[PDB]
Amino acid sequence: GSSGSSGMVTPSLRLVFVKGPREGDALDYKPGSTIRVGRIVRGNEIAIKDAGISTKHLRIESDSGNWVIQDLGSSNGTLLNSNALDPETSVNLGDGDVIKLGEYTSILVNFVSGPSSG
Repeated sequence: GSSGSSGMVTPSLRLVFVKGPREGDALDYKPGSTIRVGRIVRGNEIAIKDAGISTKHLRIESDSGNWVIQDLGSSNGTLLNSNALDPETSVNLGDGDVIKLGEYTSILVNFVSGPSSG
């Protein structure tokens, strides 16, 4: 069964589409949930039809109690705020991190901690 409360220290990953074809969209996921961002929905948490994005562009994952991004050697390269990510390198996501992938697709990283305010 198991039915309690439990206190999470990992903030939810909220990908806000600041730019791209989805510009104006936003998603939310739980901590420890890999978010494979690609072009085709097929086997992917998020799919963007910006062309610049490939089926298996990159994948998003967490590390224990943090968020990290990894560029699956995409055909172009991923940008973070103002730095090109690497395939053989993993960076830790933050609060207000802009992910510029594809051609003109930007994703904002927002850490949602707690129930929707209101």
